[PDB]
Amino acid sequence: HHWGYGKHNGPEHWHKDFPIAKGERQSPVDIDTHTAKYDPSLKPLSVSYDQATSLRILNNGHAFNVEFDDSQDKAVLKGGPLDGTYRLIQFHFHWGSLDGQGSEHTVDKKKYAAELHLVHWNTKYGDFGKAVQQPDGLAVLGIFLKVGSAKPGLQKVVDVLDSIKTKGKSADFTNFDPRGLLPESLDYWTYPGSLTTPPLLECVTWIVLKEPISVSSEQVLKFRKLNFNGEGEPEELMVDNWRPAQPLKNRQIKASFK
Ligand SMILES: NS(=O)(=O)c1cccs1
Ligand SMILES: [Zn+2]
Repeated sequence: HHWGYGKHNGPEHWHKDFPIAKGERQSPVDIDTHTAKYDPSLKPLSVSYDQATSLRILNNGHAFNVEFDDSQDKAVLKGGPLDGTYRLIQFHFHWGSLDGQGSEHTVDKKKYAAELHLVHWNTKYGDFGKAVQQPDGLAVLGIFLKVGSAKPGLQKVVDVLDSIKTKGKSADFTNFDPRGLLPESLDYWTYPGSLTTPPLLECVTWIVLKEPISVSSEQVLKFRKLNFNGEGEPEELMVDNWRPAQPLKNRQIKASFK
């Protein structure tokens, strides 16, 4: 009996426990590509993932997270609109019950089948828990997934899902290279926003890549076999774990490309 994505506890209800849900810098948003402002002052992204150390994969009851060792500068994101160095701590996905929905951000109202979030925190704040309390604390790289050809670099994640089917299950997940999840181009949009699940803190610089990656129908089908529930509880399939677009309010979306 807490927040989730059901009819009785889903995104429309969250504001009752987390009033920041109606705040001024909430995410996700629709990216209107014609009113995004090209900003020549924006730098290319620098993704340095060569020394990434993955540790574990966890079903936390609303998604599955692949967690990384963030006790040193092993996998970091720099450049773009960021000042300073952000360390990778985990990635996860949001996805739908059908191929025509699943992403959190939309592009000219278009929904993708899923959205990948690579979550990084600003090393100047020392730990992730301190970082989420700051307006420049996190940087999340958002990558859209469309259904088409399979993504070979995603298959190791798909094959382990049977082992973490229910809430609270975890499995060792070492030597996974997140470089296999990136598109060819690193062109992006960026805007200031928030976590898209409770506690909905307004601490995120969003960097959303223009180029989607393709995954196969069989790959995304396997995401839809996970459960929101714990073992021994009534089965509820983990699907549609996305928050709908929020008002842009007083914000400008910037593009790194024209
Ligand atoms: N979905 S997200 O990337 O904004 C997020 C929620 C909690 C930690 S990171
Ligand atoms: Zn997310």
